[PDB]
Formats: sequence, structure tokens, C-alpha cells
Amino acid sequence: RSVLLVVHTTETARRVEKVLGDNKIALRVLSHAADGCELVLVLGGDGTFLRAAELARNASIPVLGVNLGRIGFLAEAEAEAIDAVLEHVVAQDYRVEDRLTLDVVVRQGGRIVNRGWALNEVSLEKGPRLGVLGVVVEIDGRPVSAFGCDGVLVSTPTGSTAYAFSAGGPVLWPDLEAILVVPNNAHALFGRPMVTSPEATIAIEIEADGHDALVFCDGRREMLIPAGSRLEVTRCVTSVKWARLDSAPFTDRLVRKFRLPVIGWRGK
Amino acid sequence: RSVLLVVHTETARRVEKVLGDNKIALRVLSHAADGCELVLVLGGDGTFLRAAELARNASIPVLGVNLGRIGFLAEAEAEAIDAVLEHVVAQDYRVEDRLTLDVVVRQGGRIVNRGWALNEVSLEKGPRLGVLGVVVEIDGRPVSAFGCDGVLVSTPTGSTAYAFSAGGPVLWPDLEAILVVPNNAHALFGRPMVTSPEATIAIEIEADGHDALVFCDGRREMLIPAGSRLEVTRCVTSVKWARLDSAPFTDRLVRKFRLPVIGWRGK
Amino acid sequence: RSVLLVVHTETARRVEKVLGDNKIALRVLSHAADGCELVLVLGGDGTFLRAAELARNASIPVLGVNLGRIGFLAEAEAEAIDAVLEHVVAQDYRVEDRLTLDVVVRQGGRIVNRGWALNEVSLEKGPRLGVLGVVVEIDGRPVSAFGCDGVLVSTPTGSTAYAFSAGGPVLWPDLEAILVVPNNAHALFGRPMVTSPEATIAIEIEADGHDALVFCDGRREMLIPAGSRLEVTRCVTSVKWARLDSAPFTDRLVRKFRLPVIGWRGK
Amino acid sequence: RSVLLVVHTTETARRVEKVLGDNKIALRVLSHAADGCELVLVLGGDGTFLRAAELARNASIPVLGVNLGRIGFLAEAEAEAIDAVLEHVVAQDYRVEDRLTLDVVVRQGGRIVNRGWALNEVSLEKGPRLGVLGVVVEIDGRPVSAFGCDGVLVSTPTGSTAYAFSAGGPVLWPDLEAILVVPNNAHALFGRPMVTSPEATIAIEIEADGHDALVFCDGRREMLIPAGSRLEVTRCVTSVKWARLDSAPFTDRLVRKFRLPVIGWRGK
Repeated sequence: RSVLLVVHTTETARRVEKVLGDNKIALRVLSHAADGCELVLVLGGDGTFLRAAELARNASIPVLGVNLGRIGFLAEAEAEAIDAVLEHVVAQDYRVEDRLTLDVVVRQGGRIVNRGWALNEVSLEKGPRLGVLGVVVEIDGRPVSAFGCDGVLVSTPTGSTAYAFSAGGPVLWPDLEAILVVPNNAHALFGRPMVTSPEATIAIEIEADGHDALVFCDGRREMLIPAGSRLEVTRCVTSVKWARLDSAPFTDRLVRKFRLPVIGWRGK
Repeated sequence: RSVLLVVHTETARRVEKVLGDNKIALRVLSHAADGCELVLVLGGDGTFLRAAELARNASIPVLGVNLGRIGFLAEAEAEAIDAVLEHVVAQDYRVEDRLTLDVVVRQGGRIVNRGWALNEVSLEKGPRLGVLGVVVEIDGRPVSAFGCDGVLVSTPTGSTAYAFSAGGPVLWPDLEAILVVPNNAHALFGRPMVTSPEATIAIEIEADGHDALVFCDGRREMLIPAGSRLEVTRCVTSVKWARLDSAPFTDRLVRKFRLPVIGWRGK
Repeated sequence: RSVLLVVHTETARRVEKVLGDNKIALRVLSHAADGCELVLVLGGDGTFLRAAELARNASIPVLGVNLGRIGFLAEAEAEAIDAVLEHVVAQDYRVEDRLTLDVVVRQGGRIVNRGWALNEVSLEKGPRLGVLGVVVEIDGRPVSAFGCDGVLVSTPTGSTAYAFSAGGPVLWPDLEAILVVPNNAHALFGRPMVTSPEATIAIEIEADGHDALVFCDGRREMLIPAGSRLEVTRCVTSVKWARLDSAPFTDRLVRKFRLPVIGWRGK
Repeated sequence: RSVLLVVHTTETARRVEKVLGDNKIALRVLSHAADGCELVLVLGGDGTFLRAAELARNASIPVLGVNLGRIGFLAEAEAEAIDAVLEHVVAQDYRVEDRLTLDVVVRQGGRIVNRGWALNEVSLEKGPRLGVLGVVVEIDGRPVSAFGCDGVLVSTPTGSTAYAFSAGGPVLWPDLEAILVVPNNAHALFGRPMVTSPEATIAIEIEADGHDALVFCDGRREMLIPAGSRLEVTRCVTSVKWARLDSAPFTDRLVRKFRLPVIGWRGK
């Protein structure tokens, strides 16, 4: 019964990790394959959740988040319930569910030059602080737009709230399976975001007569993209496991975090 | 074997003749025309929609051929008549169900009205002046309250319609989701939300206000009494679509908006 | 000395009493009420507008005091009544002309109608269905043609109004420009343009279509015959505004939308 | 009668420069105070115009552009009139007019740490390819918004078409005098552009508990902005002179460059 605790920097940790021992439940701690475990409890923020998930993916085991600082769409519950959750942690009665996670592939000269993945988003951005990245977006073999820009986002629904949102993207509930593509500061009449199927295949072609570009997956992982190659993203067959439980629905998390006037509502 | 041909109000007499040779009963329109097996149509998306209405009624597939302008609803252009006519007579075309919406109007907890949309449920303000106060709600929880010209509630297919003019995001025809788009809202957060098909969009209309109008697919109108709440969900009864090797959505989009694609490689 | 007090339909009886002591003729409304020197008003921007209508007619300054909600048009709140009343009686407040619009409807080259707006000239589609085909033109040259729910044409002051709901850019009250904002356009390029005050916005309405409506400042309506062209420019006769030490626009904006400003230093 | 010719890389140059000699008109050439001159003829693109202007400003003398490659909003005329323009160049009957140009000032500890200017735009952008730049925007002493972002644009009307546009900004005709402020990928409900007076004073305060940021003026000139300082922009009292002539109005240039459906227009 080994669990892999992960905390941001975060003092209610020892509490949990002690209460976990009392139920003869092994425990490791972190801030790097931490295998063998059963679950991956994480206390912190969404940027923390992501890190923790980067571990669970590998080990092929559930993730579970507990918010500390600010609010996070990725958190399952607050710190005012560390015991309740904990209780479920041991009881192992939380429902696990696979979550749409992306699979990124750079391909040059028809050959796979690199490989990555994203449980949240895939951001392609220009290299030089100056100028614009010439690019071509193509969905399912056919190309939609040819424009210069700061980059292009490709995110899961869960990442629509993140940089996608900032970029101009629309909100998408977490339980929906699709793919968001948001041009980033395009210099074109048409530059609206696009939503596709979980099976669609999104590919972006980096201009060949230009500098290089970078790719950031979930803000953490990076990878240089050599001019004239092509970023192809699709639904990874290997999804991130998530521990679920009676939690605040995404609709409330959105109102909280953004402070949306919900006054006047009656209900059904 | 009967085929109901629906048109706006020329390559038609060619569909009707060729169809006859293969001895096929052909009726014409511009009303539950039952019996038939397919519902061919020559026109625009507007025309297509009326047709689909009838097809919806009969419980039989629809199929169209753009005559004038471009439409994201048609399966083939006007120069592939026989080509299609050939599939029409052969009946080798695919029939895939398409997600349709079930619009319900409830007042005092009683279904005051009912409806269905294939493209969009556009809720609008009645008077040419003022603003409509509304409260959007996703699955039992509200997400906003604001005044606006209304609130669109379309289908991945309707996303290129009014929802798109309302400044919504291009969705893809095969995608199965619901797109909610605030119509000229007076708020900070008035951007489009997209949900699962099991999602339940509800739109509560301000009691202390006027009466509203709900337009389904741009034709079927109905009256919304102040203080009544509009409920939209996945209609269990979908509209059958006749599918055949045609330009994929991506091309229609580019062809339609004149999106530049110069410099594309391929792989 | 006369002052026309205009209200929606309480701190009023206080303005009217205090005003009387200083022996000042006070009439009340909710119609050219001439003679007076100033036009005080207690209400919202809506109320303010009607008032400004009258003030416009008389050729005399307007001045308001928000009673209920917040408004970017008022100069003071309801707890600065005397404070204002004091400036009202003292007549030490500034009077600066505000840019106003001159809406002209021309058909066959003949001024079929005429109008003026202080906040916005919102051109709209008549039927609850369909789309209005229009051709926007800046100073004799066109910039677009598309179908849409209409085309707003506001003032820096109107930018926080409907133009803002149409998704336009926040302009500043003291700025002297014209903001054109396409209303739910079905185009790629349907974003707001802003021009000089000498600019001449003209909006040609599709001949082969229905008739449209033009709403000035949200009250004064008029009918636009298909194929007629709407001309909007700087009205030579501006509406006088009573200016007095008040919260600058920047604060109204933040107060109104609840814009966060935490962490600001100062210099 | 000394003129300072400037060409991008551009073969119709020697032509002009010879025809200019024939009228006893001195001529210098470029691709750095090139003073003493009378006018500054430039053949090329908008990125070229900007460079050329960077010279004229200094010398306090008119600018005039002739497009070569693509189209440019900054160009007065095409190459199919090199003589016509030339003709006016010598005849000196072109009208000169001052153009609203900005004045940028970084100020730390209440002290002016740097100084710049922009005839087109002022782009403040985050440093790290990752994370978001915490910032505070303030117009005329009062602060409007407090958000994280990729930066914030501050441009003249003439620069509304450039990066401002790409950023989300609206179009503004060249002859209008105002100031455009366009948040760049803000993560806030309110992030719409803002238009102010030519006298308004725009200031942006860079968070102190964060990395540094950069500022680019007209895409050329740069300058690092030390955390916790404040970028204040205002209308420079010294404007760029522009040579004017019967040219295509801004309305047409916009339709050309973007290909806008102008069909159905009747006219007055």
C-alpha cells in the first residue's frame, strides 16, 4: 500500500502522511520514476498538479489534488477537507477515470525527430522576441489557415481555462472530449479558435524559410522545433488517471476563480 | 419506391427524369410527405433546413445539392447530379444519425411548449429596444446573469451559422458537443462555452421583464413568457443524414471564407 | 431663474426645496421646456438621455445625479446633492460642448429623414429573422459588405453602451472620434473601426431586401427603406454638458465593471 | 538641395538617384545621423519606412515612402509612379504634416532610467518564454486593470494595423489622433483594447516580485525593463514629418492588404 505524496514547497503534509501511516499505508514524499505506488496525492496548485501528474502518467497510477494557495480548476477538493479526502484515500472508494491527454510529435523529413505529450495544452511559440512565426494549420490532412503569428495552442478541454483562455479561447467543460486549437496573435482576418473531435489529427507546419520555434507541454516540458518541420498532435492512447469524488462541479469552480455574477438565478 | 424532391421555388428536371427511368416515385415541394425513403433537395442551407424538417417528421434520411451559393450542409455540388443520382438509385450511401436539440419551455414547472433544432436554438429579446435579462445554467448550476440580445444554443453543425456571427468558435460537424454563445451580452465574461452532449443547458428569463422569442433552425418560432425557463438538451430522435464521398468540412470552410492556404506542404 | 428637474417617475424634494430657498423657479418632468438655464436630472443613463433630449432642444446645459445604479453619464452620486445644488445655485460649474451625431437618411439622393444621437446610432434589421445586407463606407470609400443584425455608430461616450455589448472597445469620454461597430456580422473582418470627427460614415442598405430601423440614443426610432443609405457625421450643434469635480471616467469604469486594481503603486 | 535616399536591400534606385541629379539635387544613399539633407526618400516596405523614419526624426526632416515588395499602409505610392512622385520630390509641392508620435519613459525609484519613442507602437513583453507578466495599467493617474499577460501594446493609430491588430486591437484611421492600448494575452475577464486622448498619459507598472521585461519600439529599438519599474508613455512634443500627396486613402489600403469584400457598394 505505497502512496507517493507530493507537496509544493505546505505544512498539513506531515498530518496526512502520519494519518496514512496509521492505516499501515506506505508513503514517499516529493516537491524521477517514483514507481511501485498505488495513488499520487498532491497538495498545492495547478502548476503543482501538472508536475505530480507528470509522475503518475509514467507509473500508470491515479492522481488526486488538494488545493493550498489560490483556486485551481485541477483540484478535487480544498484543504478544509484533508481528512474527508484522506478518508477516501484509504477507503479506496474514489472513482478513477481516464482523461483525454494529447500526444505531440515533431516530424522532419518525414521522420519523427521528437516526441512529447500534454494533459493540458501544447503551446508552439516563435523563437525570436521579434518578428512573426509563419505557419500552416491543418486538420485531418486538409489545411485551414496560412498565417503569421506568436504561435498556436492545442489544448485539452481541461486546458481551455489556462493559456488557451488567455489566448482568446472559449471555455470547455472538463468532461467533454474534444480538441481546442487557438491561433495565438495571428495576423489574419480569420483567427478564431476551433474545436475538433478526439480523433481528429491536428498538425501545424513551421515555415522553412524562417527561424526555429519552441513547444511547451503543460508549461513544463520543452522542445525546440527546427524550421520547416511539422508538429502533429493527436489523442494519446495512454490517458492520465484521475481520482474523482463528490466535488464542486466545474461550473462552480469557474464562477469562483473568475468571480462571475450569478445573481438572479432561480433553479429547477 | 418514392423520393420527395424539395427545391427553393433547373438541374432538377434532370434529377426527376433520370430518377423516373429507374422507375422511382417522385413528389415535389418547395406537410408530412411520408412513404418515401429518402428526401433529396436542391438549394441552400436554408432550403436544406426546411427539407430536414420533413425528413425529421417522416423518420427518413435527407440529402442535398447546393444550387446557388456554398453551404456547409450540402453533400455535393450541382455538377455531380448523376453521380449522386447514381448513389440515390443505388442506395449505397451511408446513413449516420446527427445530433439534434430538444428545446423545452417550462413555466411554473410545466412544459408550456416544446421544440427541436438541428442547427441552433436562438433565444432573442422581443422589443426592438431594451435588453433581455437572463441567467445561463449548465447542469443545475448557473454561470452568468446578464442583459443581452439573447443567447444562441447551437450544434457543432450550427456553429458556422448565427453562432458564428455572434462571434462563436468554428466547431467540426462530426464533433459531439453543445455550443452556448451569448448574443451581444453586456458583461465582461460573455464568451462561448462548449459542453458534453449529456450537458443540460437551461436559460432562465427575467421575471420582471418582457416576453422573448425562441427561433429554432431559423424557421420554427415560439413565444417565451417572462419568468419562464428555456431547457435545451440532446434530442433522443436524431435527423438522419445521407453521407457520401464529399468535400470534407475543412474544405467547405476554406472554400466558403476564402481562407488562404498558400505554402502548405502535406507531411 | 428657472431649472427644469427631470426624474424617472426622493432626494428630489430636497433639491426642489433647497433650490426654492434660493428663490429658483423649478418645473418637474419624467415637451420643449424652454426658458430655464440648466436641466438637472435624478436617475440613470436612460433617464439622463431623455433629459439631454430636452436640453438639446432648449440649447441649455444638462447635469445629472445617479439615483439607483451606476452610470457613466452622471456627474455626481446621490450623497452630493447639496454639494451639487450648491454649484447649481452658484453657477460656477463648467460648460463644455460634447460631440453629437447627425443621422441623415437619404433615398434616391433625397433626405428622406433626419436625426441626431448623443450616445449611438444603432442601425438594425427589421424582421426577427434573416439578416441585413449592408455596405459600410468611410469618407466615400467602402470597407466591407456583409450581412448582420445591424451596425452601431456611437460616440466615445456611447462606447460603454450597446457598442460595448456588441463587443466594441472602451473609448474615453474626452476623446473626439467616431466608433463604428458591426452588429453580429457574418464576415471574417467585422471588427470596430474608429475615425476622425470629420469622418463621414455612410451605411448603404441592401435594395433587394427588407426595411430597417435606426434607433438614436435608444429612444428616437425611425424607418429605413431598403436601398436607402444612412449618413452619420458630426452634428454642428452639440449638447452642453455641466462639468464639475467628479470621479474621472477611469474610476466609473472600474467601479462599474468591478475591474480589479489590487497592487497598484502610484508612480 | 541634399536628399537622403534609402532602399531596402531595389533596382529602380539608381534611376531615381540619377533623375535627381539631373535637377542638380544632391543625393546620399543607405540601406547614423545623415543630417543636412532636405527630404528622405525611401523605397521598400513598412519595416523599411520605419528605419528611414528613425533617421528623419533625428534630422527633423520629411519622410516619403515608395512600396516595392508587398503592400504597406505606410507607403505613399507604388513603384508604378516613381517618376510622378519624383516629379513632386523636385517640385517640392508635396504637403508636409506632423504625425502623432509617442514618447516612452521607463522610471524606477521615481527616476527616469531610460527613454525612447515610437511612430508606430510600443510593445512591452514578458522576458521568460514561460510564465506570465504581472502588471498594472493606469490611465491619467487612475489605474484600470491589474492582470497577468504576455505584455501590453501602446500604439499610434498608424500602428493599429500592425501588432496591435494581431493582438486584438481595432482599426483606426491614420488621420485620427488618439492612443491605442491593447492588452496582450491577458488572463482577465476584461481585456478589451482602449482608446484615449492624445494628451492622456498611459503608464504601465511592471510587477516587482517578478522577472524583467522588454520594450520594443517600432519593432527595432529595444530596452530592458527592470522588475518593479514603470513604463509611462505620452504624446511626444516632437512629431515625425510626413510627405503627403494625392494617394490612395487609408480605406482602400485596408481593403487591398486584407482583401475585404467591397461588393455591392453603390456610392454617393
